[PDB]
Amino acid sequence: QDLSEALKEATKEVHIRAENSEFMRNFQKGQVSREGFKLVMASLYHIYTALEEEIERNKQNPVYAPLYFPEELHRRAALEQDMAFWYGPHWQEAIPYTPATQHYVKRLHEVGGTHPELLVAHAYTRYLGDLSGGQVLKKIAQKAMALPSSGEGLAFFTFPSIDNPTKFKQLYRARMNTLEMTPEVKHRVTEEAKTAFLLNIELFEELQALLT
Ligand code: HEM
Repeated sequence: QDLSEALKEATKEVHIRAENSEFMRNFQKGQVSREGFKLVMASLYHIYTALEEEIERNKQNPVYAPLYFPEELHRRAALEQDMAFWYGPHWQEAIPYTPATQHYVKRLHEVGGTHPELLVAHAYTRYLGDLSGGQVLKKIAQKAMALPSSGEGLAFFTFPSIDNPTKFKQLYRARMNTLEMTPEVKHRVTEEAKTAFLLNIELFEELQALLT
């Protein structure tokens, strides 16, 4: 079974629970406010920063290299623009760093530093989600908070180097299937992807609580 297929099959159930988490439900209903949005984007700032830092550390490692797409996918620079937009010039010392965010970041560094062969599970989970559900949330965000079509405040949800996200995802799935793969690695990779989803679910539950 191809890795791409193994991953989709392995995370399809937790994906359902993830997109139906309270925070995402309210978001999809359009009940998302500036406070909540700023909180989740700041958290994403930390997460992608850690993720992309580990990607750089392993860009030349064969167990990840085929998926090294900084120009097309990386979100840190975009998140930094969004942070300046929502938090101002000194967003650096203004943004929050929640426990659930720290937990996620912690795992990202363990993987990147000790289990680089599992890093693909974390890139897959975040990036392909960004190119799928994230695009739907983008429209909802714009309508709900009156964000300009010009993109300010939503740079994270914008991929200027990707013309067709659908075609890109196809490319990415096929590229995932070129990675050296053994039963041991395939099993663990799909397992780490489920973990990635859970870390996300826990972030949402934490953020939802903080808002209430
Ligand atoms: C906001 C609610 C969400 C919606 C509306 C949504 C919807 C979708 C849709 C329509 C697809 C299928 C696209 C395709 O086959 O190319 C998809 C794929 C995916 N989503 Fe979500 N999603 C949501 C939340 C999430 C979250 C929270 C994550 C994890 C951070 C996530 C990660 C993924 C991944 C990894 C894929 C690619 C699966 C694959 O083709 O292998 N999604 N999503």
